Amino acid sequence: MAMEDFVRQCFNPMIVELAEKAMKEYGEDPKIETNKFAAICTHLEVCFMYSDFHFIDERGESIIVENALLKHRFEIIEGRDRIMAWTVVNSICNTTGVEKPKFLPDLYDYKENRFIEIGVTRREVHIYYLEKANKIKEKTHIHIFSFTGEEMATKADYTLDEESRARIKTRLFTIRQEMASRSLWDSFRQSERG
Ligand SMILES: O=C(O)/C(O)=C/C(=O)C1(Cc2ccc(Cl)cc2)CCN(CC2CCCCC2)CC1
Ligand SMILES: [Mn+2]
Ligand SMILES: [Mn+2]
Repeated sequence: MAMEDFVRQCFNPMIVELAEKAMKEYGEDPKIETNKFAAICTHLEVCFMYSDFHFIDERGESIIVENALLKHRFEIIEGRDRIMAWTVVNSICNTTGVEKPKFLPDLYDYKENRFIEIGVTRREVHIYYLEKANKIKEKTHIHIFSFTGEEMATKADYTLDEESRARIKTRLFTIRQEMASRSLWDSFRQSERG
């Protein structure tokens, strides 16, 4: 199996289409930078999984419920074009009064009233965390996940319940096991760069 076919069989076609456009528009070919194609899809998938099933009930408390339900706990900013991402961020700042970040985050959490930056790493978790805290310098909460099961989050506050975190980590565990059984893991593990 080529990594390219792996990606197209592993991820939802919606994630794949978004990832393909992002690479071409930035001048990269998903048929050439295949590990980067798989990394883009993975990060996107985790941002969507992170918002999945989370709403805010009548008490303003966080509920899980698995479109038709309109009180979402997170606004998804990743995946949008920059015009619309900045439009959503401004409207959130306009209406909750949080500070406008200088870099685009991945999500807004309406319960804690903060932006969130998500990282998914195959290197030691401190690394992606540092790369991101360097640029945020910083009301933007950071949460990194790894393919080994470790996480690192600002002030050791993981935002989500244990079960949602275990679902993300299970998904990453499966993605690693299936790449490994096809001899793709080693190359993917080595390709991440700072
Ligand atoms: O690094 C992350 O984990 C992450 O979520 C990054 C981002 O959202 C991008 C912006 C960014 C840049 C710096 C920081 Cl600290 C935070 C966000 C980087 C390139 N992204 C687009 C990317 C798609 C593939 C081709 C190259 C550009 C979008 C904005
Ligand atoms: Mn992002
Ligand atoms: Mn991110």
